[PDB]
Formats: sequence, C-alpha cells, structure tokens
Amino acid sequence: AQYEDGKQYTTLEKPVAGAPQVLEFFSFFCPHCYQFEEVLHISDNVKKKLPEGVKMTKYHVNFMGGDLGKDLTQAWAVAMALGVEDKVTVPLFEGVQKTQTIRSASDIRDVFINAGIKGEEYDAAWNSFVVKSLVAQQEKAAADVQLRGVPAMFVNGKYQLNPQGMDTSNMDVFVQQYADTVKYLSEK
Repeated sequence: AQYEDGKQYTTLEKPVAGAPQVLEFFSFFCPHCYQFEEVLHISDNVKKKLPEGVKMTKYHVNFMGGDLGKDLTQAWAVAMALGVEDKVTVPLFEGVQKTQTIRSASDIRDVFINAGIKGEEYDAAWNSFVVKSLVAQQEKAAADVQLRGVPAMFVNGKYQLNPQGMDTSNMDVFVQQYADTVKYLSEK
C-alpha cells in the first residue's frame, strides 16, 4: 500500500490503553527536537491537519541532560499547568542549545520571568502537587512505550511515527508527509 506498517510508522506490539490521541515526546537537549520545533514546526503542521475533536499532547523526557533534563521536565509541567507553553518553548530551546545560557534551574526560571510569568506564580507552581502529578504523567506516558529516543510521536497508543522512512531533500515536503501520516493513522 501507500502507508505501510514498518515504513512510515510502526505498530506497538504492546499497545497502550487509554493513551492520548496524538502524543509527542521531546527534550530541550534534543537536536532533532530543536529542528522539529524551530525549523520544521512539526507539532503545528500536524495540528492543522488533524480531524475535529482530536487533541494534541506534548511531553518532556528525563533521559537526556541528566540533572538539568529532569529540571526541564518539571519546568515543562509548570508550563503546562500555567498554559504558557507557546511563550517558553522557543527561549528554552535557544537557552539550552543556541546561546547555552541555561545551566541551572535558576536559569530556567529566568526564562519564565523574562516571558512575563511572575516569580511567585512560577515558584508556587514549581513546588505544587499539581505539577508533581503532571511530572508523573509525563514520566508514565514515556515509560508506557518504553521510550529511549526523541523526537517521537505516538497515535492512539498504538502507532509510532517513523520519520526515517521519508525524503528529507525538501523540508516542506517532509513536514507534510509527516502531518499527512499522522492524519492517516488518526483515521485508522
């Protein structure tokens, strides 16, 4: 066929019950993830093509960057809890990978402050149990699919995108193939 198991996607031989419909994993330490977000805008082109009533979820992972990697998972929980993802994603990526000015949890916090989140609001969130549970959720989702690499995307806990089976000659064409593949899997 045109879309084939083992080509544009793989099927989980251990499907995950109750998973989010479209679930994307990344790390702010992850170089292809920076490309995905900053250059290719994968999440966004996927969203523009998803059917009505299919929600999108994005989680951070621990297994890159050690101690700071874990801090970033907690900061991403803060971002989700406050609904400020679209304000901190770019400066976090550039802070870790471009300027390399993020070396501590305090440096992460500065990004939120600069983005206009109040210090007390950030600290309150950081220390909150709603954020602890949001961190748990991120960890559990990744554990459920035995995740060992990012970027990664999963559809309905059953299918995993396989971008290595797609032409990268043109960046635009790759993104639409990726998005179109997600839509196809979504309709499966």
